[PDB]
Amino acid sequence: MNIFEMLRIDEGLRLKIYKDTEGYYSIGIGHLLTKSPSLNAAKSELDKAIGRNTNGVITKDEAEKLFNQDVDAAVRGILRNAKLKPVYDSLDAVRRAALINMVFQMGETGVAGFTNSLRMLQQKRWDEAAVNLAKSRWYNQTPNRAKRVITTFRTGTWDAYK
Ligand SMILES: [Cl-]
Ligand SMILES: [Cl-]
Repeated sequence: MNIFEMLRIDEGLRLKIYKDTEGYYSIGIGHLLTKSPSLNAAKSELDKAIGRNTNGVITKDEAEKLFNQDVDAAVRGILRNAKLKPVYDSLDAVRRAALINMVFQMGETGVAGFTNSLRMLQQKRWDEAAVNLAKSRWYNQTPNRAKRVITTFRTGTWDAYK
């Protein structure tokens, strides 16, 4: 298992524009296009990102390409973020993938916000962090996904994805 396979299970893959869990326009493997409620605003963003008139549909390749860009961006954002980096640096490889999954889903800013959980993680207080992470809108809205990620932080194994 690795980050790519992990996110691929969490996000799925769709080749046509779709509404995500929050009702926003997305495509491929969890690639947000736009938060605007306009399908045309979506299509526009889509063509701009692929560099062709897609008309709302992309290939498997195109999707994987956006995915690769998106994972790269998450990692680099973590590395760039004063609050996140130190947490990342402190973790093991499995747990680093769980942090990346969160940043991919919610954004760097959204995650940097989990102050208390972040601190618990840096301290390696696993069971505490897990409890704290569960008290969040994130867990209430996407509970199955959140449980997978939390179990991952809890254990340092990939069992939730097995
Ligand atoms: Cl892009
Ligand atoms: Cl879920």
